[PDB]
Amino acid sequence: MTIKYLSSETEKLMNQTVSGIDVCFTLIGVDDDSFASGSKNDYISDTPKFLDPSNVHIKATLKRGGKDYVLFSENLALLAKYSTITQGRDQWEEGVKLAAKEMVHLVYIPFSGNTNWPAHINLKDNDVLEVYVNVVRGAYGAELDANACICDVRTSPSIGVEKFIPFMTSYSIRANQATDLVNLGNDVTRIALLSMTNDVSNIPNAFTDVTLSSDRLDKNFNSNQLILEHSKCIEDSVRSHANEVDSYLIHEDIEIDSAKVHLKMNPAKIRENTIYLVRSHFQTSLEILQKAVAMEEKHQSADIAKVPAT
Amino acid sequence: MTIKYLSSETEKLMNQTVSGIDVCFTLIGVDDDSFASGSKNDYISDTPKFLDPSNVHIKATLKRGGKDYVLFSENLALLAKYSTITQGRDQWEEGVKLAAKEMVHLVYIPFSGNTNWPAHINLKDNDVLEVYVNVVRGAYGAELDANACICDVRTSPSIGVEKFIPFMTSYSIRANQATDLVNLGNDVTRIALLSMTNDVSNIPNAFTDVTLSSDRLDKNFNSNQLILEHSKCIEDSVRSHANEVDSYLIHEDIEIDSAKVHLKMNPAKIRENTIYLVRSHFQTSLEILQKAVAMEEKHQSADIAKVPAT
Amino acid sequence: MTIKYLSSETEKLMNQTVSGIDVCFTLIGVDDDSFASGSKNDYISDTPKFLDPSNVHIKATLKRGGKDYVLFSENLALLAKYSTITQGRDQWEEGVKLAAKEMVHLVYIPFSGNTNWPAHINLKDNDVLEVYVNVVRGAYGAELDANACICDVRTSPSIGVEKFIPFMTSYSIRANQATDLVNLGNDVTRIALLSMTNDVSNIPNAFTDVTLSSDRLDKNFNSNQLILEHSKCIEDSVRSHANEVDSYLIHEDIEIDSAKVHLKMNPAKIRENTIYLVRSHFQTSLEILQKAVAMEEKHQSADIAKVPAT
Amino acid sequence: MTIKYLSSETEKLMNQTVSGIDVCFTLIGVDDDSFASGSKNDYISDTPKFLDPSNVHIKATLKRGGKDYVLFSENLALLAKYSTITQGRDQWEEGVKLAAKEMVHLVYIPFSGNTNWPAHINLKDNDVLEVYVNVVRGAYGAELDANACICDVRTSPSIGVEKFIPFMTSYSIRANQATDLVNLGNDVTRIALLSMTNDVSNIPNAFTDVTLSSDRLDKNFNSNQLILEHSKCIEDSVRSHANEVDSYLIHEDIEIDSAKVHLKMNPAKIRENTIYLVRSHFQTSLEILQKAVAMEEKHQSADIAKVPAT
Repeated sequence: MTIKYLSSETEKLMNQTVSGIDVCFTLIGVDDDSFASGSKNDYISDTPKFLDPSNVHIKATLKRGGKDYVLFSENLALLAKYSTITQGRDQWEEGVKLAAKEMVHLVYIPFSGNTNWPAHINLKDNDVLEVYVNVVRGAYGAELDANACICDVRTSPSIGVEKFIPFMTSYSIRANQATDLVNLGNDVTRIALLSMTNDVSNIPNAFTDVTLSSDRLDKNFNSNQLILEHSKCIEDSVRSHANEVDSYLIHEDIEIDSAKVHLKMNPAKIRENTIYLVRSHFQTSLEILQKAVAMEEKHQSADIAKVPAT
Repeated sequence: MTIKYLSSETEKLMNQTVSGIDVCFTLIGVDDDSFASGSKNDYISDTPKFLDPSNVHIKATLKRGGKDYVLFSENLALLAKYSTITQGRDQWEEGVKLAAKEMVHLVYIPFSGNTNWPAHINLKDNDVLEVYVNVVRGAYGAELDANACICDVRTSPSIGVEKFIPFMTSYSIRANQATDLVNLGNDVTRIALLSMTNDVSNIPNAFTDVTLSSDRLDKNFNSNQLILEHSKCIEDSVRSHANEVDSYLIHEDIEIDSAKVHLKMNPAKIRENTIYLVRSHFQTSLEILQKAVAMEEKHQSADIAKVPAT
Repeated sequence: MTIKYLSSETEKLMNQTVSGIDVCFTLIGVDDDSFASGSKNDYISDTPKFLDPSNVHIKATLKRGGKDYVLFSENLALLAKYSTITQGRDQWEEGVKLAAKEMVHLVYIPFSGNTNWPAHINLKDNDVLEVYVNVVRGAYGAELDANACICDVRTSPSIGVEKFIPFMTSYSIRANQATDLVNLGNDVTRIALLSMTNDVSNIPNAFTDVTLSSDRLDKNFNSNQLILEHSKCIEDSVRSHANEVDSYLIHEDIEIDSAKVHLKMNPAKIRENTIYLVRSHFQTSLEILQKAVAMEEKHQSADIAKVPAT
Repeated sequence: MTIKYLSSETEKLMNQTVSGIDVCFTLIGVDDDSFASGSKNDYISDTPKFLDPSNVHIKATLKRGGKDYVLFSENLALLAKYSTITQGRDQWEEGVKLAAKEMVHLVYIPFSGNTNWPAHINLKDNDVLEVYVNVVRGAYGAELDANACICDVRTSPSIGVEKFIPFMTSYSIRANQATDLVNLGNDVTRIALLSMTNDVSNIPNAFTDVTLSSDRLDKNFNSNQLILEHSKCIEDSVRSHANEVDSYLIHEDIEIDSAKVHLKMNPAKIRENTIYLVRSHFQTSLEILQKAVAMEEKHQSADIAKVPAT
């Protein structure tokens, strides 16, 4: 699809094995000095010279069996940081040149979030997947133009062995909080601590305790131990693939959780710049498990039937 | 009744067919220049000069069959905005002159909240409607004196063909919350989005995506589409009858609902000047349906038997 | 029909389904500076320039089944205020221009008076609805010519499923009464308090208690509670649509009534310049109900018959 | 959805309960001094500054049992006036500001046209609603840009108890016609007389004889009686909620009729800047009634099913 600036458009999917949503951009400069440098993404204000990804609110929803289910609580900057916590930083935050006045920005946003462990939403005769995208004022700023173009859903191969329905949501802690116990959902599977600024040289100065409590695990975190704990999913020699005031916690089916964030001080930012909490839970059911068994048996019988001999 | 400043008062109704609560006022100014302007109601602070209804805490309840049913969760400003989103706006926002130092303020708060479609609480020999009104510190201010008088509950005709018991409550979304998947009640029938602020001219600036998901309907709401939807219930040519950041969603028997409200940012106010989500649900039962059918048969047998000829 | 000044005219209607009476005017001024301002309709005295509708005596009567029934106790100003207590005030009280000398006036006077809930007089082979209208001395005053043209009775669709015979009458309280218990008829259904003067700016100064009692309901009215109770019919933010010393009490078939009007003081005006209690009752019976049910079944049988397929 | 300039887009709905079509707009001014003044809608020419909504075509069609049913004869200015003869007029004719260069325009167009009493098109396993919208040359003009947007069709609650498929059509009387007999359809239920100009101070001058002849009624209309007649659906004190050269006739199941419009002279405008006769008839059948009765018994059975106790 393509959406104008100051515009909204839906999207419907009837029979697909859908996983992951592309977001492409296409920025058009006014003069050559508007792209003499790289298009560093503004978030708040005070350098509104380029893209501002906060002002797109992608909602996904599933109509399934006469009911509704909600995905993607509507912030493209949150989905950009959460997808590119182990990706990005060249093809999204600083973009790819193509011409003298053309530069793009690209993210793959999977439904589970994890690039190496995806979900695959199946579809049938009466269910439908609906993707609703808004573009509002202040999405491109000064040096960009109102002839930008965006992109749409990507599909996936028939890995529709789907167990579940991957939910994804935020918490958005306030300005000068000192301690906040953030109770989270049932089956949470992944927890991430995202920040969208680096006001000074790359020193965190934000966290001083993090307590993840469950039935399956306790994990207590010093600020230095967070800097280590972000560096388990990256096997590059560099410790981070995003802005170095963040942290990250991948798991496998936590059954209950409370994430206590024990902040430092006023360098926890103000005016919604500050650190957001993003969790990616799911729901599942017996009939989806039975359709998973039926789909695996149909593909298995097809593969056994389609091999002759020799 | 009349209730003094810094005082309590309760109320019991034993045999009525009751619908709605009057709230009157009587402001006695210290000097004429206190009424040189109108008596426009302050809400937060910084001009404690006229009536503030954020301090009056009406709590109603129904003692019925030895159980209890709590009504009207305690804010006169909440009930005044929710009732008079389509009514009022002059005899509550401004006042009605009576003398140089006398001006009143008047609202009718029906139990369903809809003045065009009310409910009618029937009573019997044992059940009792217990209404309770407080007036607490800091509700009149600097220009006014401590000799005001407020009012009481109004009745209704024998339209006690009643099907249900209408409850009414709020949610009061957070300070700088950007997204909230608000779960709502079972059978909700009326949903309103209230707001009590204008920092700038009459531009919404707060709502940017509203999703009303239910069993019998799904409606997605763009920020312009809210301004349309509020203009359906008012057949006047003006687009609103309240402070113009509100919106209003009247319905009929929603089976279950998740209303996902997605705000923009920090222009959603903090410190209780923020957006209030108000719903008016109900309970019902088979024996209350039997009382409705039997009462209609009593009235219809009366109107047949009481008409002679010519 | 049309009636000259200092004249009279009768009217008969034999086979219609009739609901209400139109009254129009056509004022032709003497000079343009007479209508330099709008024709503010004078009532009392002392500025006898423009139209005075106090001097038109519309009497309706229903010759039905060999019997007579008297309707509309003869004041066009009373029927204008009582009908257009929520209507009018621009096409009646202020007029609509057509030329430099031509300005018209308009009211619609339904039989029940409630424009959204009317009554529809049916007719048969022998009965006849008669309308007798006088126009007497002093109907136009100084700045108007003697050549106005008025209107006649309107009709209605066959929604003559008629349940009753709607009557309407007035009281005309005395000069400086302080307390008047006005006992009323059997089945009254609508009560209003009109007033035809405003001595000062819009301050009521006329009412300190109104007591209404029945078998069916029971209401007590403080001076402020009258201003609230008037505002349950008008969805506009402004509290009233007339001289702002009025009030209005609409119901559903009050079974018996006494209305104790308890006035403030001497500003209850003298010499018919005063507060008029106006009610709109009816009389019904069994054979009228039998005509109603048989008419509903014939219309329903026709509507079922005339819808073939597809 | 959105539709670009010189563009066209359809829309298919398969299983809903659909009623009413939103139309939103978004106007982007070149400089701030364009929207320094209000975006008043042009109609013909010679100041094509803002939105000219006589060019947008909206056609609705209903595929049902392999057949076709055509709705909405392709004119936005027709549907805007016929919707906003008692609604709108501020969020459509005057616009609502969102920014210094951004103003919107809103109408709700229900399928009956009466916002207070709509029909509700149901849908099942084979039928489909197809809304086809065109936007053509010369719709925005001088003081705007080529980057505007629209909105989509709204849904409805399950009031799909539908008795009838509503049709809607216009007549478009000539440039200097003065006498016309317009034979209407079978069952018409709503008749309106629109006018889309104001040449001088808003003296009506347009109609002088409207003769409505039907089965259930036979009404005549002088030009004064029309200005009365439009003031029966409004209960504001102002006599009209449109541009005051119109008139209006809402009804209930006129069995067959012909309306005879008799214009005066020269003030019957030319170039189709003139009076349009618009009616909103319907077609229905026995099997649609059978699905209506079966649907009402379904929802009644569910409402008695889910009422537990107490």
